[PDB]
Amino acid sequence: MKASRLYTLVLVLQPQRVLLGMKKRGFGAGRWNGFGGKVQEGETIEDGARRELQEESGLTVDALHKVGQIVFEFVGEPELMDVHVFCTDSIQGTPVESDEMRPCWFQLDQIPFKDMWPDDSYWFPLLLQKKKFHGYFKFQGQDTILDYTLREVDTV
Ligand SMILES: Nc1[nH]c(=O)nc2c1ncn2[C@H]1C[C@H](O)[C@@H](COP(=O)(O)O)O1
Ligand SMILES: [Mn+2]
Ligand SMILES: [Mn+2]
Ligand SMILES: [Mn+2]
Repeated sequence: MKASRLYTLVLVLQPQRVLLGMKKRGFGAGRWNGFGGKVQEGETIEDGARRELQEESGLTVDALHKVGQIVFEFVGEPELMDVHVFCTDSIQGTPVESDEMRPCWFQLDQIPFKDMWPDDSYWFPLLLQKKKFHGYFKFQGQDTILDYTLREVDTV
């Protein structure tokens, strides 16, 4: 049994495009990803997701909907990353570059999978189909999956 730390991941998914951020520094730098980060003490997971979306993309939203949960394990790290995944189609304002992220829209036939975390190739398609999911991925380093599980669920 391991301990796990809570993180959020937020996808702004519209009918024909999705907003991703190019991670400019830190964990997973150089990859397009959803917006998010560690949940802080006192806030709900959803509100932590809203906070990180605002900080990293400039977008304020009143609500997010939970679409999945993914646990990440890295060789040599005893702590698991428990990532709660949220979506919304409804945004106010324009995305703004932050120190952490450069936001960019992608058409839904141009999802940049080769420049995203490898796990996204497995669970992102479920997100696009408006399905809910639970996943687990064990990584050697940043590039290599050694074991994983992915399951569609009716309730996250
Ligand atoms: N394997 C992975 N696939 C993915 O799509 N996002 C990941 C990830 N591993 C971590 N993340 C996300 C979760 C958080 O939004 C963020 C890690 O927290 P910060 O580096 O503090 O933003 O990266
Ligand atoms: Mn952050
Ligand atoms: Mn943070
Ligand atoms: Mn972050």
